[PDB]
Amino acid sequence: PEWYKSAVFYELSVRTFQDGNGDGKGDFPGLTSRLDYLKNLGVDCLWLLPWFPSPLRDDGYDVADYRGIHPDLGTLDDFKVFLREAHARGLWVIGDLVTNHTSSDHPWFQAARRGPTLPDGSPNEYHDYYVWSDEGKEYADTRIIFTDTEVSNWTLDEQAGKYYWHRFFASQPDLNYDNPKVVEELHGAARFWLDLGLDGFRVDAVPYLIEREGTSCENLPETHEILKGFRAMVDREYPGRLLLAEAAQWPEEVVEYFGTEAEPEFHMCFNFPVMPRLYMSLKREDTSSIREIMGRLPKIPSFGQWCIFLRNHDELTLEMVTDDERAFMYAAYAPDARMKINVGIRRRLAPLLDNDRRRIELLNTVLLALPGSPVLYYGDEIGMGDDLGLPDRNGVRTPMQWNAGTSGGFSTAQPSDCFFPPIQDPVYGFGRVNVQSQLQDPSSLLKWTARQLELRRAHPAFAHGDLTFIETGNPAILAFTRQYDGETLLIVSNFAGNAQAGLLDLAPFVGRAPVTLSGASPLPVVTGNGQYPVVMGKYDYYWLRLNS
Amino acid sequence: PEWYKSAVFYELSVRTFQDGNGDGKGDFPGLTSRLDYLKNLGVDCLWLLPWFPSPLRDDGYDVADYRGIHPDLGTLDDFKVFLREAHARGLWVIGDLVTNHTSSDHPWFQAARRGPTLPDGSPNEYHDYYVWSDEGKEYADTRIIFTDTEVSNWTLDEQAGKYYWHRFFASQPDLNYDNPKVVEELHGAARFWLDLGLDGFRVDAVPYLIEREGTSCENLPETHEILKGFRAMVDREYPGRLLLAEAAQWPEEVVEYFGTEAEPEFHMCFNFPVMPRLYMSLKREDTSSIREIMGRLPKIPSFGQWCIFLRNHDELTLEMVTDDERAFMYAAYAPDARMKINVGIRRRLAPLLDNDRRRIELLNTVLLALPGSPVLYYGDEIGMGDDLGLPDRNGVRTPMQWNAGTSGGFSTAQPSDCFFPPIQDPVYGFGRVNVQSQLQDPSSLLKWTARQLELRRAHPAFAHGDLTFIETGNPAILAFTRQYDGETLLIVSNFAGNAQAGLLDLAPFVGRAPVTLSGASPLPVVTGNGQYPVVMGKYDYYWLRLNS
Ligand SMILES: [Ca+2]
Ligand SMILES: [Ca+2]
Ligand SMILES: [Mg+2]
Ligand SMILES: [Mg+2]
Repeated sequence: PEWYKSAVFYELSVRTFQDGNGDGKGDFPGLTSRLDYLKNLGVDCLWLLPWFPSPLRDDGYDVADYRGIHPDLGTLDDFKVFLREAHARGLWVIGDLVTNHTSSDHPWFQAARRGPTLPDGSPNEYHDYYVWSDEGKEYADTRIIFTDTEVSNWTLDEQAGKYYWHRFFASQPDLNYDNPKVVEELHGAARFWLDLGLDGFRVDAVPYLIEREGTSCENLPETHEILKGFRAMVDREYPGRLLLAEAAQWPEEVVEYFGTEAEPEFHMCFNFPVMPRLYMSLKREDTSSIREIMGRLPKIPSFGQWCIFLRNHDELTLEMVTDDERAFMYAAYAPDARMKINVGIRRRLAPLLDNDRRRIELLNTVLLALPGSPVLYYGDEIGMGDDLGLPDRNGVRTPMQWNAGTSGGFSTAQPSDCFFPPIQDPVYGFGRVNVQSQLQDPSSLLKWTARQLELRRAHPAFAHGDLTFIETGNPAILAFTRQYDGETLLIVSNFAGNAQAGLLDLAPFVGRAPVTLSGASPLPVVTGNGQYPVVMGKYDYYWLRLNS
Repeated sequence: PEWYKSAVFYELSVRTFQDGNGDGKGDFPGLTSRLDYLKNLGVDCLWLLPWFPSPLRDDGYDVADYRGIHPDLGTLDDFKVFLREAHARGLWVIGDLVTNHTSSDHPWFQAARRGPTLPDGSPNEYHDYYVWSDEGKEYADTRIIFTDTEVSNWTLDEQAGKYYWHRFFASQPDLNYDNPKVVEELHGAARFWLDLGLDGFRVDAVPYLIEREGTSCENLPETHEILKGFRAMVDREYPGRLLLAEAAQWPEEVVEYFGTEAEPEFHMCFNFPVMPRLYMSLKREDTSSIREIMGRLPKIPSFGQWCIFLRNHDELTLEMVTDDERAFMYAAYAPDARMKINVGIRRRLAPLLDNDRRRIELLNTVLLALPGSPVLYYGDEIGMGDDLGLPDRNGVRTPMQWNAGTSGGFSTAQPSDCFFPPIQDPVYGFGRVNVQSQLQDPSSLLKWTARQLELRRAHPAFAHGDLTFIETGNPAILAFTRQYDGETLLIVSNFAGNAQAGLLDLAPFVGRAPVTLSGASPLPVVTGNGQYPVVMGKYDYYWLRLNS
């Protein structure tokens, strides 16, 4: 199978991982100096947030130059050294390709805003790189994504005297994919990095490329067409590289981003649909929403693999759940107003779960056991918290906590000189939560996570198996099998905070002998009608093999 | 009904708990400021280590004055205010009555060593307070308790020109209980504290009062007779006060220390027999030793209550297990030979259990679920570590860790000026393990402990019920009922580190449903032959009641 199917991904922000030069900003030399940590954790692929020059109004997702390294992060040479060192350790690396929009500081937009013709009457070739309007009335009733900042998807530019489209901040003007030149520019950006040996891209905001009058301006066939263009380019010119889509949409919309066997699109898509139902099922002590949303996911192509995740650098998005699920989620996971942003919840995993290690482990087990390749958000493996005093979504992007020394080991500069301040509170601060402590503590979360990955790695059915949900007679207990190449796994998870009984329907496995993956402790052989009783402790996870 | 049967005890050392004035030494005004913490935790009775003037060669168990407060700890006025403040909050307080021996700095012994006659020719009345010998040849083949330090139970006093007896350090000369004045002096010392309102005593080293030639000089009938005299004195003069015995002896010798209905002795005795079997069963993944040692304990009198404990200010003693068991325990729990002392292991609870919170909870639940009144060792409720850099047993006696401030909040004195240095290592240090963190952390060990005590408190069967072991079909799974006043609890505990299947013998409860004590979730009703299948995750504890 393709490499990305067997990978474990790790998401990090270079500016926030390791400062290698004392200026309070993370950088590539710093990242390079920490690759053994990632190697030894059990990670195979690093996904780096945007590393491009940018005034950072959306933390680098406002790109000013696609073919450069932001000066905070070092130089292109540093980037090539990093990539060489990552590759030498068996780490693949993917970048973040921001296709839908650029910074307003990008030279193209600086050019475009002069208007349709240059001062001397000549056509301004860059004007058409962006999406302009006389009165900002096209595409009405299309949704606003950054609901807490933007009141419209059109903003008046003072210099051009016309409106320009933007699905995100006003400082992120949308690119005009009806202009063939724009398409070519982004194929070119992609080539630049793939020519350096980058293993692929996470592609940002894929559903919003094309706008059409009388549509939602999301998931349009025309957008898919373009994305297939990217795939074909990579298949012809860079065989084996990964395209991974950020498509935060309903199940049936998301699965379209894989394309077809005849017309391939992405290799991978994040499982956005399952992610909120994990947190919901935990609070409701009822896992039906997980089965229901997985059941709405169509079959994907041969080459396709889901990318499973718990959290990421953004808020926990609630955009694609119902109004009642959303309200439930806010009540359960955002009791203070400042915890919410833009139709979502800007908190880290450990805080979301009351720092309850039994729950954190539970959800990580499900992360690793569902069909796909999992992605860890940096620092969740040590139980980092958040800083909701920081604006926007920056409170989940505080510096990695390496040790208890100056600024959590992130930098030799003092905390208050760090790009974002390293967490110091009594619960989650680097005094208490840091890699070094957890390397010495035999029972740490760091250790637990590396061990759980090693356990996953010893059973390829987690990465490659099919999935079948098993009836349990108790909504609190989730059970499924993963089968691949002669091994059947049975995964049984209790989402309730107290002990629970179930009656598993193991009819198809009469005469099979369940044993724990860890140590092969035997459970009773399945007999009779195969209705198999279980009890589980609070937040328990049973990882089993059904010997044939 | 008697208060001590319903109490949760907490063992602490005043010198090591809270320093109020900043000299590096814990004191009474300091302890007084922390009474709300102990109350809120769910503690009812404080047992304080010896608070008496002493040169501290055995950390205060070498008493130089039975009727004062050691200057380190404040004044007798401080003690009274402390006692008033504890009672004001509905706490009980017991002290540590050191009956077997005094410090060699005690004036009695300073007098005694001058010999039978004073310089004025008069007889020396203090000489017979201690146990003298011309050649130290009596009582040979008595066990030496401090095996790592002492070569003999006799030591030649150079002034007296004679040998004196000591079961502990040579600086702890044994008192002569065949002298009736000695008995009266210790009745008087007891009176002194009981008249101030002290609620009782923990009585130190009770098996060793009387020596007799041709015996082991432990547990002799004459020693029990003396102890019965303390009980009579208390029952007549101070009804309701507690006498708790430290007798580290085999089951049938320990039970002797309760006395009988007709001839009462101690109200409570520490359950030394079960303590080492908890740890051994965890590492063996086999609980049969717990059932065997509990089964070997005779019924105790009506007024009697066991005091159950996991650890204390001493080493985990292995003196009263078999050679095979001892070798097993050393291998499992003393990987470094420095961790051994006096036929036991000088480590704290959390380190012993590899800081595994799942195991720490399991053993704590077992401690709370077995018959008796539990005693918690200060700092175990936050997961304190140990410091083997300190001599003797002092490595488990480091200052309590309140916050991440100056010396873990124990003192404004620097760590190196504290009586014992606060732990500062990366795993257990005060930056990582402290009260204030755990008060803010919704899922801390501290909160967990408070909540589990609350749960225990809501079910009087734990404090007062009978006990009946239940067949499980799996030695890893321990199961028992506790029955009292119309309620039957069912407590099931997995001592293995992976999932285990069981088949519980619940034939006596066909037609009843087990339900969780926590959150009232019912489990399937018992039916048919009452053989009840369970599965348990690693180190799970199921606290259930059996409904009608
Ligand atoms: Ca667009
Ligand atoms: Ca004696
Ligand atoms: Mg830097
Ligand atoms: Mg002091």
